[PDB]
Amino acid sequence: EFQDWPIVRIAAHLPDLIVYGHFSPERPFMDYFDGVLMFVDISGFTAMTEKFSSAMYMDRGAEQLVEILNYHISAIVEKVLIFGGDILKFAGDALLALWRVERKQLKNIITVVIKCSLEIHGLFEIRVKIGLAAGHISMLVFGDETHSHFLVIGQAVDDVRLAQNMAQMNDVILSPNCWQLCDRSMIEIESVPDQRAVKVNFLKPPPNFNFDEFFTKCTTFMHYYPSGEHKNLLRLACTLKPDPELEMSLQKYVMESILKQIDNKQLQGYLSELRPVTIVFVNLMFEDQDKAEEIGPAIQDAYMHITSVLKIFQGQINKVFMFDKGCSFLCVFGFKVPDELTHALECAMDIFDFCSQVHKIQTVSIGVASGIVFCGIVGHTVRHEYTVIGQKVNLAARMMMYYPGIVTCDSVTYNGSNLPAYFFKELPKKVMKGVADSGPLYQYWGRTE
Ligand SMILES: Cc1c(Cc2ccccc2)c(-c2cc(Cl)nc(N)n2)nn1C
Repeated sequence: EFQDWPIVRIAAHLPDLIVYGHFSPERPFMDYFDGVLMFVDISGFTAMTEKFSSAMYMDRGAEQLVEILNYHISAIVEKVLIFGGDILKFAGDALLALWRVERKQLKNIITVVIKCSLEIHGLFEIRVKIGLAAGHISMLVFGDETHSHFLVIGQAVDDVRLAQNMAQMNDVILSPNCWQLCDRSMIEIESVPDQRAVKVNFLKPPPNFNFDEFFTKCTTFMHYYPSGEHKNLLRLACTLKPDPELEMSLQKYVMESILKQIDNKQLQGYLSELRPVTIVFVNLMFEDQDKAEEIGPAIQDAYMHITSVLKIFQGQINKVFMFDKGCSFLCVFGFKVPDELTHALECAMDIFDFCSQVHKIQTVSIGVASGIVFCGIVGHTVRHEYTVIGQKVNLAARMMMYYPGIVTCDSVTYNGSNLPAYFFKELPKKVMKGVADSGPLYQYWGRTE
């Protein structure tokens, strides 16, 4: 069976949530369901990135980095897929996986995901941290007529965010509501100081219990688990056949440079690079009260302006995330123009000005950093995404969190701009979660007072 159709190559970049959805054209589009979430933290990715930028790697740092990274990450992807999970998004530091099922089946599926989680630790006993959560989940699709983006929002997402914070290497942390819905007859835990979540230590099954027949029964509730003649496939998406209408909407989720490579109009090795870029990390904060029904329209309206300003200054959206009531856009400049830095700052300020006027948006924060970052396709053959990794990526992320409400930039961006100093204001250097002295940070003030 021939399976190398463009539509299949596009499907590799997307979860089943998008590939087999049937959304309206409306934007925003919301849907709601229940499932289990898995967040896998990889620690080392960013640290090793600066290692591979050394001259020891003789200008093959990027090629070597993506190779060793994909060696580990595709092993994590395989475990997730064979246990029936759907990988939603990759980022330099992590991936998020989803098991969407009927509410009545969450108890059984949590045991599946916990088992999955421990086999993933088994791969590296180079370490990871895993948080799990279960409950209600909302899906947000937004974009314009040629571009689409998605997010999962809700308690379960925030739950998996908190279980994220506590885990150390080799941990598997269950959110409180995941502990309350799980099969406690089977999961031995230990509590977390000043927390309602729990750490998992062992999965002790009843004597009669046989996981493989149990797992096979759970697949009954997994609409898209490969079976029958397709039991040896990792993804049913490998079996997609040409369908112009479906490919039309799927390609909107994928960056045009990726589509070029999918279309064999570009060297397949052209996208793994250690490249100078400017990262513009835009954070849109909402209040605790705000529910998904009100969030989606604000992000849509923010996104509509963001994309038009980015196209003007020649930037792209690399990744969209959301947690802790903040929706963040990882935007990249380069991958290049002579005065990239000035254009990055002016793009930030414009974004800051318009978005701060969208209502339901309580706060806009934007971090800007510039340097060498790894850019590449990360994941497994059947499930992968273009992704940027590097210390400058983490800096822009921590700046927009530690300096809310303003536009911040780093020392590299500050000196390299063609704008004069008084457009900036040097800031008090705060200590941040994994910052080996930033260097001097600045507020982009603007042209006048
Ligand atoms: C780091 C990362 C995130 C942000 C995130 C971090 C911790 C808990 C929950 C979300 C997402 C993500 C994906 C989707 Cl589809 N929706 C939302 N809301 N977030 N994916 N990845 C790889």
